[PDB]
Amino acid sequence: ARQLPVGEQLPLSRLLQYSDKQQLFTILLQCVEKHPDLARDIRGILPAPSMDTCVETLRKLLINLNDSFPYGGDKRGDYAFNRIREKYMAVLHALNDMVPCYLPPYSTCFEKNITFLDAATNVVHELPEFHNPNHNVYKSQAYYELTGAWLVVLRQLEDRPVVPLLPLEELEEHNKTSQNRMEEALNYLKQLQ
Amino acid sequence: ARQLPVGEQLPLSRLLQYSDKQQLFTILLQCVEKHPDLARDIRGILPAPSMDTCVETLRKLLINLNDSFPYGGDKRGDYAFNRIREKYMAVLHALNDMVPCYLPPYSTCFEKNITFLDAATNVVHELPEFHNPNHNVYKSQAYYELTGAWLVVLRQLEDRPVVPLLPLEELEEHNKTSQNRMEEALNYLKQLQ
Repeated sequence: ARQLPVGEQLPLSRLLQYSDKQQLFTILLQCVEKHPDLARDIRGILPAPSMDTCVETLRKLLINLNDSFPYGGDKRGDYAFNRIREKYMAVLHALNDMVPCYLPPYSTCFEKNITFLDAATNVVHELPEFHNPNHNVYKSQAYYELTGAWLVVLRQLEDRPVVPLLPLEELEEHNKTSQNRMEEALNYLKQLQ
Repeated sequence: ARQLPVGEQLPLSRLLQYSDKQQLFTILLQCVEKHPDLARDIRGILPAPSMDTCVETLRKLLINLNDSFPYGGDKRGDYAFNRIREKYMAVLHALNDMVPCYLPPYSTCFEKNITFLDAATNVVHELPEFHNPNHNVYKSQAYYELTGAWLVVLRQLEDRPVVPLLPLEELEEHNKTSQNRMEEALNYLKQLQ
């Protein structure tokens, strides 16, 4: 005669449609935790962003933060900071993510790694200072970490003879803006001459 | 002295940001395949859509298809069908997904299951007929399958005595519109009187 349908829950796919990017993005990570092997699989079918895309990212982030200050209050008071700590931290995390990507073990492309650090530093110059000294440790800590960053790259051009033309001028403008908390790299850079 | 950073690939999360909804949705499914156990986990933290949300879904689908016909051609010719087969099939799949959800094993809520079938049928009345008979097997096949659907529900009110008030009139308008290819349910429905 005839087959009569048997009810059942709806299919996983149909159920995920009612899940948004953050929702899938979020519930996808939990999967990696349960079955860590997923890391390899995902990394392979998903190509990394272009040096430009990454750079473009930070810009939006900091531009995002720059427009987030109070409607018209002292952008250096604590209050102004309270509203920005969030988009502030966003720009920093992204800084901590992308930088190791262009450093010595993982990236041997000297001329390609320095180029990036240049852009990253410029992003840090743009960070916002505050009246409270407690809110400026982030910008200081940045300058420190980056000085350590350029130092790692510069070292990848040590023994390999012939010392190509180095960004002697770049570090100058960088350190100038950074009020000298990048001297360790500048000397090392010049010392490579 | 000082720790010098060690480069590395960027973190999975940072890499997924450059992945869109379809991209995550798509690469998430592949995960379930490799580790089927994920099905249970996901189903639990993700609540199903409200009877209304599902209904709302189909509407958009068919409205989507209704606006997709050629710029001004015979919406019954083959050409017109070629452009719609896609959004056509979309409305059908969704029909095949959501219906089993409201049937006898999975759903015992008689008054809640029929209510849904009502809306689903109405969605099928709205389907587009064509000059070619080959393109109308989908609408026929629908009417058939749904007749089988109401039949399953109606059976869940069989032995359980007291035969509550049944949608005797609803099936009438339904079958009327469907040009009688739903008689098996209509009789059975009336036979339940």
